[PDB]
Amino acid sequence: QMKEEDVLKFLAAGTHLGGTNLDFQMEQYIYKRKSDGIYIINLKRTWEKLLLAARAIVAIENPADVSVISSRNTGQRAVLKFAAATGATPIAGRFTPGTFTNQIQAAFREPRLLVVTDPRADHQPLTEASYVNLPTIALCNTDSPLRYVDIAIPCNNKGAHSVGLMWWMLAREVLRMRGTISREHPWEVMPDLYFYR
Repeated sequence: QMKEEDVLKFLAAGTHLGGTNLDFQMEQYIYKRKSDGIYIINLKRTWEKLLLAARAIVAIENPADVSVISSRNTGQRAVLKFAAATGATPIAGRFTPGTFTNQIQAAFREPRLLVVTDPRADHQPLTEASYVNLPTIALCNTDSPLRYVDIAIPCNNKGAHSVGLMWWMLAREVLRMRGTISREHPWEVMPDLYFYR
């Protein structure tokens, strides 16, 4: 159900490229390890989890109640573009500690869903999310900690092209599930708009 053209995009971006270390909860998503020690990510799992994540994001009735995060420069443009495209609320760059935990109101807590670029770099929002029972989604590399991640999308979340492509693909699938764009023909927005230079 993964399309040929998407496989080629993944390949060009190096999305299958993990690192030399493997978190025990990421073992289920890798395919093989090369002699240089690099773990190869199973892209069928990438695709399945992208769809699961898009489904969860689409179930949030007010689009602004999904927050999308990248502290790293690598994912900042991507999260801003994802947010523009889908109506999600971006936090690109610094996340001030207490943004989630310093809360007056018990009622109508927001965000209702958190999506982050890198559980290691974005540990603060993810840890705060666990304190306040905010469900989370993350792009996860082979050595990513999954402690605070509810839905892990296995991928190269280090390389600029792969990070940009992942956010672009998430956006495309969210828009497809909403019926905002065509489920059949290619999307007019190109991945390179999401890439950090």
